[PDB]
Amino acid sequence: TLSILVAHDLQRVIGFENQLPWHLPNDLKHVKKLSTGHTLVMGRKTFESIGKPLPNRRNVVLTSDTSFNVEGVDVIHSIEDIYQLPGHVFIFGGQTLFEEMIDKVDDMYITVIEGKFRGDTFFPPYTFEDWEVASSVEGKLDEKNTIPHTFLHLIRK
Ligand SMILES: NC(=O)c1ccc[n+]([C@@H]2O[C@H](COP(=O)([O-])OP(=O)(O)OC[C@H]3O[C@@H](n4cnc5c(N)ncnc54)[C@H](OP(=O)(O)O)[C@@H]3O)[C@@H](O)[C@H]2O)c1
Ligand SMILES: CCOc1ccc(Br)cc1-c1cc2nc(N)nc(N)c2cc1C
Repeated sequence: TLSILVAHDLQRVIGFENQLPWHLPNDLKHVKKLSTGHTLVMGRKTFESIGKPLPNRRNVVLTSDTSFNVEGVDVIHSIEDIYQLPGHVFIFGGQTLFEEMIDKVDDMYITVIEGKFRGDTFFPPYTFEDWEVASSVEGKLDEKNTIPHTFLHLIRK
């Protein structure tokens, strides 16, 4: 299975200055739950943003840099390499990866951040005409998690 995993706001902002615009611990828990024991494919910038591979899953980085050889990370140099990766593969970002893969993935696990943030990077437009809502779950709010959010699982029609 090939899936997108993304958090985007009401206007599809995903990033600002190479980091997330929001602090939302519950989204990171969501990411952990979905992708632990599976595979993440990310662009070079996204990788450099996190700074180290995420534990307990396969981390794959897409880059043109032939000098890229980082401990605990597998490197790929083509989109076509994604299709040779075994198991459940999550396209993990950033904007460039999402743009390249939205037409190719089986489904999407989206966290809709129900606010409007300043962004410099965006998830591409999509329409529910093309995507069935497999589930929609409101995120629980508390002292640590104060931005309303909804976890959507969309499956291509
Ligand atoms: N909210 C979210 O769900 C989420 C998730 C992840 C990231 N983000 C945000 O997204 C933003 C980063 O997105 P971005 O588009 O600037 O960067 P990115 O997608 O993370 O990385 C772009 C880099 O990926 C490599 N790449 C992409 N496609 C390639 C291809 N076909 N062949 C070879 N290399 C390829 C290139 O690396 P080289 O230049 O080294 O060749 C390219 O410069 C940040 O703000 C980050 O915080 C948000
Ligand atoms: C690039 C900035 O994003 C982060 C920085 C630190 C940590 Br720790 C996780 C993220 C992060 C959260 C994310 N959340 C969702 N729902 N989806 C993603 N594809 C995603 C990707 C990253 C990389």
